Amino acid sequence: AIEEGKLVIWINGDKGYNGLAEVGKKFEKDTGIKVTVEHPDKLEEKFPQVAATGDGPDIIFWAHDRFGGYAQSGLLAEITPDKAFQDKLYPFTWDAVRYNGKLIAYPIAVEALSLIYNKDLLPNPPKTWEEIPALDKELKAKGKSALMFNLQEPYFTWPLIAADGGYAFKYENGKYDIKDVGVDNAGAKAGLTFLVDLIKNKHMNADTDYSIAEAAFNKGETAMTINGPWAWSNIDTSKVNYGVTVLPTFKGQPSKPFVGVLSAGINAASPNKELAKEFLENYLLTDEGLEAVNKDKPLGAVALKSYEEELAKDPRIAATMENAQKGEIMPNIPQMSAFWYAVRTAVINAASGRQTVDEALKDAQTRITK
Ligand SMILES: O=C[C@H](O)[C@@H](O)[C@H](O[C@H]1O[C@H](CO)[C@@H](O[C@H]2O[C@H](CO)[C@@H](O)[C@H](O)[C@H]2O)[C@H](O)[C@H]1O)[C@H](O)CO
Repeated sequence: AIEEGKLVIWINGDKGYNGLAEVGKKFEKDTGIKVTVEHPDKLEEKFPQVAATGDGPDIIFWAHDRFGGYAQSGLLAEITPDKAFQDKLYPFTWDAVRYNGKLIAYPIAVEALSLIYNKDLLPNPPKTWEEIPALDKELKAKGKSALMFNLQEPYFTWPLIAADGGYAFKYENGKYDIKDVGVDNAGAKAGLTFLVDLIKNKHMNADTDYSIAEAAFNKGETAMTINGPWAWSNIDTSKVNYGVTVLPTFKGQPSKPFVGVLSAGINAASPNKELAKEFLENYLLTDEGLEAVNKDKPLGAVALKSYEEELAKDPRIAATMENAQKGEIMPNIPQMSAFWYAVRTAVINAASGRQTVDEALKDAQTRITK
């Protein structure tokens, strides 16, 4: 319940939290504030729980998509970036953390899923989704696999679902229409259908999750996987000669990944607000600060223009920018949690066989717009 001296930070496990701790030091030994960093479980679901009682971390990291609900629940502080600072970050990243005009977080990095392939097995990576089933038929005969990604989190299948048409919330004259949802239109159904078909034709397993797929690929068992910049660290460690490129098209439409902006929001019940502003504005959001977290686990494209300039040389980041470009930037409205819940079940249910695509996506549309 508060700290009055020190900064407690919270950031997901697949993020470079040990590097964040690095930055905490250069900030402590420079000012004298002891910065503790944590990677609790389901922090996105727990931060609001604790922050309600007036506890939790001083700073919480998470993709902007959850920040509108937090802001609504009154758990976040309005940040004070002057006209000068904001100039350092891309204007569209500031739009990501803007809840009703107000700014409720500092954009850290822009994330987008990309197609990671095994250069030795697949020197010529598939360009259409449609050519994957025949590709797996050939590979299955070599003991190998064509593709494997986490089906347990909708974020991973959304690119295919959005490709020929699906969408979360329609953007109208200035706002997102919470009643106009596209989880059950013709394109949403086609996309998921194609995925259900892959499974039914045994070119994929409906149980695959993050662990399983990171293993299949890093061990050299599957020719491809779909993951984020944060996944490159464990791959470099395996040494697998991989490539990061544009996701496959579907029905000729590029895959459309939901774009996330890693962000640092200040707890509303924190007494160290000025510290958080200082830590984030002058230490983290520097070239050195971000570079300290990127060395641990890649952030992907960063909000900081000065550091992104040094990062866009990397083809993995070039590929990240191209997929983000072809995808839509996520909404931050409180409804995004209802959306993700509903769509998670639909995809999970549809994949196992518990519901038909039609039944799944229909139930989601109903739950979401209820
Ligand atoms: O801010 C960073 C995230 O917390 C990140 O460290 C985690 O990993 C990534 O993968 C997530 C999905 O596994 C993305 O979550 C997004 O989608 C899910 C539904 O699939 C939704 O619940 C989240 O609100 C939404 O952000 C992350 O954006 C991405 O960074 C994340 O903690 C893992 O759940």
